[PDB]
Amino acid sequence: IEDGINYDPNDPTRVTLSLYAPGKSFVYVIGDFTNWEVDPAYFMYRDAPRPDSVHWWITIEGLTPGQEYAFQYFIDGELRLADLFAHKVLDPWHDPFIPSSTYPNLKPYPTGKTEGIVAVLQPGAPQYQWQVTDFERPPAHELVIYELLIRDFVARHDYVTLIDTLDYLERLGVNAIELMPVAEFDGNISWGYNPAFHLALDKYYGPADDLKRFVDECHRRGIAVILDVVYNHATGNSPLVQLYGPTADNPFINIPARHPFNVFYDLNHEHPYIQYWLDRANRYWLEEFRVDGFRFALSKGFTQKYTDDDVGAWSAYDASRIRLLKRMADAIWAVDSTAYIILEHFADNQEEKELAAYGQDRGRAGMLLWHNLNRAFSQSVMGYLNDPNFSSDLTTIYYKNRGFPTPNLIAYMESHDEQWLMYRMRAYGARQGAYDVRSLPVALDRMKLAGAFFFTVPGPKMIWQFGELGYGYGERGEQCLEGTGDSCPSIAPGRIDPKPIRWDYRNDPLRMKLYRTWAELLRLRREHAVFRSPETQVRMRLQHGVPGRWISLTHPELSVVVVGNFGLEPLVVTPTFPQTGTWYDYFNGDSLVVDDPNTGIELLPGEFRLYTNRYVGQAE
Ligand SMILES: OC[C@H]1O[C@H](O[C@H]2[C@H](O)[C@@H](O)[C@@H](OC[C@H]3O[C@H](O[C@H]4[C@H](O)[C@@H](O)[C@H](O)O[C@@H]4CO)[C@H](O)[C@@H](O)[C@@H]3O[C@H]3O[C@H](CO)[C@@H](O)[C@H](O)[C@H]3O)O[C@@H]2CO)[C@H](O)[C@@H](O)[C@@H]1O
Ligand SMILES: OC[C@H]1O[C@H](O[C@H]2[C@H](O)[C@@H](O)[C@@H](O[C@H]3[C@H](O)[C@@H](O)[C@@H](O)O[C@@H]3CO)O[C@@H]2CO)[C@H](O)[C@@H](O)[C@@H]1O
Ligand SMILES: [Ca+2]
Ligand SMILES: [Mn+2]
Repeated sequence: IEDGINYDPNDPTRVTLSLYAPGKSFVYVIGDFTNWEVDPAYFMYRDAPRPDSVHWWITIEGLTPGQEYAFQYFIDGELRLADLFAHKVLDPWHDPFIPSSTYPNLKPYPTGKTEGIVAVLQPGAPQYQWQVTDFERPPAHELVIYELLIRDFVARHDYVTLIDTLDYLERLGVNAIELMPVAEFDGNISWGYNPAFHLALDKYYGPADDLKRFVDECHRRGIAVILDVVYNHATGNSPLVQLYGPTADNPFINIPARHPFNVFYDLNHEHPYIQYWLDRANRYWLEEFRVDGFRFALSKGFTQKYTDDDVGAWSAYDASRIRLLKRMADAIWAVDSTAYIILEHFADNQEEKELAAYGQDRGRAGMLLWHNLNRAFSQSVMGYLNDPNFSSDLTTIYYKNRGFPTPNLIAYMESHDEQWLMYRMRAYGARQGAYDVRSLPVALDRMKLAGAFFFTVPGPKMIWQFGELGYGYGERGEQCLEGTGDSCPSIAPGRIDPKPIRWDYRNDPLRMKLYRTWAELLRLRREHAVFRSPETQVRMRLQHGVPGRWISLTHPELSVVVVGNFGLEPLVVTPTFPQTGTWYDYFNGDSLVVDDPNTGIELLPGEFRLYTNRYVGQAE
């Protein structure tokens, strides 16, 4: 028996319920099967081998196979608690706003019979029949991740509609989709970082069997699914907060929070029960939904070290935090030894290297770390390469330039937390004579240039929905993310508010040229190990204040030189080619004779070229 809702795989008429709650006096289960009455038949047993090891349990018999039943734990005659480990809840405040087209035949809340969120159990639930048997998840260091917010990716905000986008995403060339948080969050409209029931699937994105269908369809196409998951904190509607209240006596939480950038109730990751709950949650999402791994939101928050409001002190090497993340990783990898462990960390490099290295001596991939290059790419595509406050240096895109021995950094130009590059170019872009980065066609060309200096570099990569169509700025500047330092127009939505959905951008040939350029770069990357391999030898000229930029890659199967003009006027850019001879322009189909490794190439502002040391075809 574990805490939560324990089905009997051989008896669909019963369930065993178990709650961890030291310090309580008595518990009744109330629910549909008690007619929401307090009944002595539903008085829970107290199992208390030690005062800090108290579990309340009962076996409920005589249920109808396949029927849903709402229930709560009614504790001490004063607290009505939905199970911490519920996989579905009914929310009386927000469920009325979920269309039947989003969640067909949604069980009505027991209005007037109880109050607060209720848990749902369903013995003998019909089982989704998984179709894909032989899916091989991409190597962790080869991930090309599409970060997706279901709320703002499709107007219907649901799993069944996501399935209809997979031809578009597969053609773009990503090999993983990262869903922003799908676990039950307060309300319906959210980015998802207000989790209430961390093992329940939020019903506003549709039923669980539709997420299973989505994962199965991704797997059919060779695409992994990563879940963004939020374990730093819990809202006031979490049973971790409600069981003892937001009080000094609640051992699960920290008030005040132990570190900066906390929201809601900071959790105590040193508490053995929080470790149990975390492990249960990671195991559940892997086992039930067959997802390929997790992006751990605010993993730097997994510590009891007190740094108050000191971000520098928080980001410093924290041995306690490293222990807790290795402990969590051991439990994940005991469930599934190749599950992705992705940290949204932003700790000092000493700590990040140690987390990346963990398990590699035992055949594990190590942990992957978010690597934010939004500001450096922003400066680079805006055409401001000499700002003393905002570096344009892209050198650290390659893992060895960040001091890492292995490709465990997920670089991104964009994430849901960062400004759109297209906003920055259209809002602030540089100009010289006739060349204006604020002009939409010029800005789209600079995103092609940015892609050529991003998708070509070994190690995993992430892109944020619709960057490939030039999302940002929009009609008048409304496509602007608040809270990045930029003063968004008055017409922009709030940072966390719904953003415009613009699939009509597929009908703009200029925006589709950007999509097709990124798709062609990702096809090159898929087809040629040079772009992906930890054995690739990399040289680069991506420094701050250098407009004439280049990357060289050498590998046994292919050598590559990427050249780009991040300036505002025509420029001769002189890469060091790794070998003399004839090189082949992949996009333009022409040749380049290199008889001096230092060969100058005149480029228009915003232009890139990609050369290979042998003919490998042409962009379509
Ligand atoms: O209540 C009405 C509002 O509800 C919704 O808003 C939600 C929001 O969608 C949800 O994410 C959550 O916001 C918390 C913070 O989320 C983000 O930060 C996370 C990062 O994006 C993520 O990458 C990282 O891993 O984790 C971060 C959280 O630790 C935003 O960047 C923050 O701005 C959000 O904070 C805001 O809310 C908090 C707490 O309420 C507030 O203290 C903070 O100062 C704010 O800055 O919770 C929100 C509800 O509170 C809906 O989306 C809104 O449109 C609606 O008005
Ligand atoms: O005024 C001359 C000024 O030009 C250049 O500065 C540019 C910045 O480099 C660039 O980031 C952008 O600044 C915006 C920030 O990105 C944004 O986050 C917010 O802070 O608003 C800024 C615009 O006000 O654009 C400016 C040019 O306007 C150059 O690099 C500077 O050295 C120089 O002083
Ligand atoms: Ca919800
Ligand atoms: Mn924390």
